Amino acid sequence: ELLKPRTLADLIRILHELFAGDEVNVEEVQAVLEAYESNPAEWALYAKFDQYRYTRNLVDQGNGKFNLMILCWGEGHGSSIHDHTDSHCFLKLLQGNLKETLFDWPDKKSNEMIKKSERTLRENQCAYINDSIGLHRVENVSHTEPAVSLHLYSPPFDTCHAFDQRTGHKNKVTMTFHSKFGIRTP
Ligand SMILES: [Fe+2]
Repeated sequence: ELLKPRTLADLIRILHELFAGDEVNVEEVQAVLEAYESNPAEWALYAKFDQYRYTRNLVDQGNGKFNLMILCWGEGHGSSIHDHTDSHCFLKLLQGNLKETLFDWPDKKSNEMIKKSERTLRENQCAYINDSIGLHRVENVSHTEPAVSLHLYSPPFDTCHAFDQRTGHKNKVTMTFHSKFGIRTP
């Protein structure tokens, strides 16, 4: 029984119930994420920006079944083209807008990675990706508005690949947390 999360804390409680088992019902998780109405006071603690690039701020470690984190995107900040390491990845906008660009897995031949589609993720919308859907890049293309997103990855992963758009070549990146539980972790 999926009820509307009343608050971020309530959402987290619900997520622990939805991830109690071994499998993930993606549509239900996505629906619950979407139904949480972003309330900036509830996540201000986690929304720690860096001037030069987006930051990843751990909110909840789940049952070890998932990482829940908040990403803070300054104007013009964006990600690499990346995969998600055999995990589910949900992305819900808490503030602002992000452009998500989808790419196919490259062939072995060095070739330009051509976008296969793009879309604009708007406040409160929840997107979903996994390796079977493809790779993506996420960008805050705004010149005037920071964006903040809530990401849930299951299982948790701390490495992924970045892909060079000119060639499809990939390199392994270790992801770091800017903060954990509201505490800056330099
Ligand atoms: Fe991603």
